[PDB]
Amino acid sequence: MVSAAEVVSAQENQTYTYVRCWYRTSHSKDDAATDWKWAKNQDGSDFTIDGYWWSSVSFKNMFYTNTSQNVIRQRCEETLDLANENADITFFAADNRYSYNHTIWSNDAAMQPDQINKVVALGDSLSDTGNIFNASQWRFPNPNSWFLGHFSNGFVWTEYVAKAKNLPLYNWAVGGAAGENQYIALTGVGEQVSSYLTYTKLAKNYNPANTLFTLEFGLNDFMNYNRSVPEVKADYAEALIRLTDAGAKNFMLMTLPDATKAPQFKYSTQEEIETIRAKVLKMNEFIKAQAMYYKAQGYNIALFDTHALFEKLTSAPEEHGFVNASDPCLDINRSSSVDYMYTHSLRSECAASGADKFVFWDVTHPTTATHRYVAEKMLESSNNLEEFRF
Ligand SMILES: CC/C=C\C/C=C\C/C=C\C/C=C\C/C=C\C/C=C\CCC(=O)O
Repeated sequence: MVSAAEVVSAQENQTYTYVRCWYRTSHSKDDAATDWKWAKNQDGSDFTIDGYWWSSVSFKNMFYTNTSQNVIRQRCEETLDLANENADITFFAADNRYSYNHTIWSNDAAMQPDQINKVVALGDSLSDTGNIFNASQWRFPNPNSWFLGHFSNGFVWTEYVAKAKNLPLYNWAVGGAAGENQYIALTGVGEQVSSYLTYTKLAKNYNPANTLFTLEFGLNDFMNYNRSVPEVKADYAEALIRLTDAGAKNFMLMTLPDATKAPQFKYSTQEEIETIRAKVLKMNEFIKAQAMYYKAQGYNIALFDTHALFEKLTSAPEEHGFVNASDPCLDINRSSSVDYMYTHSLRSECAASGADKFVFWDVTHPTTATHRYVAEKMLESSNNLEEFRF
């Protein structure tokens, strides 16, 4: 994807950069608003990281450093000095106030034990941690009502999984239900796989066998692009073929929840609902066949039935720690992509119960309590990832 000559030239172009530490301003997960501060050292001087920059034709610049994610995290926690359990700290590389949020890749050591040491996420808005946020010039999704480019009031399921295992998370996921395709073109799983393959050729001592891959895709295609079941099946199979041929060995796979149970479908016709629900059911049977196909070949596959979990969550939310599974927490009573540009109050029922008792944050996307509940159910069912080496 990148020539040997291009790789050394980029890696030898050594420099330094600063770290932007982001945090939730409120102690409540009902308030999505965030702010940032520059990372500092305990003596009060600016915290810098050494390394090199690289971007493909896409021009999403990634900073590659030898400094670990744990060290950078610790610097942010110490700089911010918040006694907020909901601070939900995230960090990025940035030369100054004009710079956007660049992901920092912590390069592995040549001496690497045979165990997972990072999570790589592919998919849609159910996994996106901010890939549309820089392109939108930090205006979409509106950072007062959506948590720093996450289509939720906080962390998504991949972030809870990565945190539970104390691993860094590198995100290639990006959705379409919110009109994301008006800000970045190349959002298909195929383009995400190509991007991942391109950026990891610039990483040092990269062993794909030590990556835990998460993949969830198909709802964007069925809901927003009216794609046929065979073409989504073919893309899903192609992503796994491409990844396994590129040394991937560890996967967290999942069935698609019935998206028609989301609040936005209150405004859809029954014919539209029945078409989407039926496509989800055939895709789920193919996802199970694919998980079994790779499992039979000796790959480490964890398959979670999110569909069956979601059916239980919506039929009896009271049994799963929720009061409402039908309505958004935000006071959004239509399905209009322009609503992602504005600040919204919480509807009375959600203001009263708190966002952690609502399944949905907006008309499409689940709350961070739902994301954590899924992440915890995934970790339990796979016995804190029993077939994976940590
Ligand atoms: C594939 C699901 C696996 C993990 C994601 C974690 C939690 C999801 C939990 C419950 C289901 C919630 C909502 C279903 C409704 C809509 C999905 C939303 C967006 C997908 C399409 C897009 O981003 O364009």
